[PDB]
Amino acid sequence: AGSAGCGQPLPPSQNPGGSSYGVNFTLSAGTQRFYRIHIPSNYNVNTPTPLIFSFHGRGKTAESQEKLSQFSNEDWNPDAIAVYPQGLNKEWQGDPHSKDVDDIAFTMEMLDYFQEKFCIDSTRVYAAGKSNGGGFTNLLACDPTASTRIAAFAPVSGAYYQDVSEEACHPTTVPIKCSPGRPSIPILEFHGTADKTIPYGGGGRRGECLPSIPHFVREWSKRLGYGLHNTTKELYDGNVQEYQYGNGDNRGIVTHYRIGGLGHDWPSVRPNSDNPNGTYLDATPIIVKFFKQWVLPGS
Ligand SMILES: *[C@@H]1O[C@H](CO)[C@@H](O)[C@H](O)[C@H]1NC(C)=O
Ligand SMILES: *[C@@H]1O[C@H](CO)[C@@H](O)[C@H](O)[C@H]1NC(C)=O
Ligand SMILES: *[C@@H]1O[C@H](CO)[C@@H](O)[C@H](O)[C@H]1NC(C)=O
Ligand SMILES: [K+]
Repeated sequence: AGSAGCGQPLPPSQNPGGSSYGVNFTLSAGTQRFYRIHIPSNYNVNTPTPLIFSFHGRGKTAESQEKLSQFSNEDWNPDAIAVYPQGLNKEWQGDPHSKDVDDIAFTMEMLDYFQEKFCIDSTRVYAAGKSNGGGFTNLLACDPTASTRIAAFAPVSGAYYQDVSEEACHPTTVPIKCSPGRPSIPILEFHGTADKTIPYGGGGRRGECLPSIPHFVREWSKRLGYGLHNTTKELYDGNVQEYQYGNGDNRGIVTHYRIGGLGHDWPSVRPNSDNPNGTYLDATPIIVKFFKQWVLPGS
């Protein structure tokens, strides 16, 4: 359904296309937050419009995450409003350093604002993120309320920190704290095998515990009721494996791209702020296609 903002003109300072706008936004409980919003050039106030949240890595900004993730590039994302929120202290809820910052409330209040002021398709609200932002994407998927409002989730090199000491950290078996509020949560996860910051194999980090990425992906396939069975595809001369979980009916509802030799990088063929060399594929068009595949079901 199109939101309450359908028929409302854009804020007086905004018009479609061009550069993203920086906006200060004060949450109900009084914390002033910040986001950048990119309005697609084809925006129409009467047309229910999809929306993508894109969350930066630790130590990064909304501005750098816009350039990194390319959701404002209309060659790759012609139709969706792109929103780049700023994390307090350049980090997100879920990081070992983040204390009593409710970024889930920030995201839910932002979405309520966008529904009020824009023509939002509430069946096509999405979240993606790099590293700490990818961890935060997973926390939205794992939140009883946020999981029912956001259609699909694309953590890239995400940091799924569990409150377990390095010494007690068993990355293949560590419980992953998660309470999705509906079945069939769509998860698209990209990870490099040579990631030193958020290792593919997980393990102790900064005093806490990261799961292995296969464990992360398997717990998503399992908790949604689809067991451990995958299909595998070889891509780019076998340098990339694509794993798709689900049955014949929902094949891919959980998908993982394993990128051989890739470090802690948003995948791009061209150089980006993360990686000067480029890799085999662009993650962003795959994410946009995944979002298109998986809308929020009625009820
Ligand atoms: C947002 O709020 C901060 C804090 O007062 C201010 O310095 C900044 O210029 C404001 N930015 C915008 C875009 O309104
Ligand atoms: C997919 O299944 C095969 C066994 O069929 C397994 O060896 C592989 O590790 C699985 N992929 C992931 C990401 O767990
Ligand atoms: C990028 O490629 C260069 C060679 O052109 C290589 O020496 C370097 O280690 C690569 N990776 C990074 C992260 O700079
Ligand atoms: K390259």
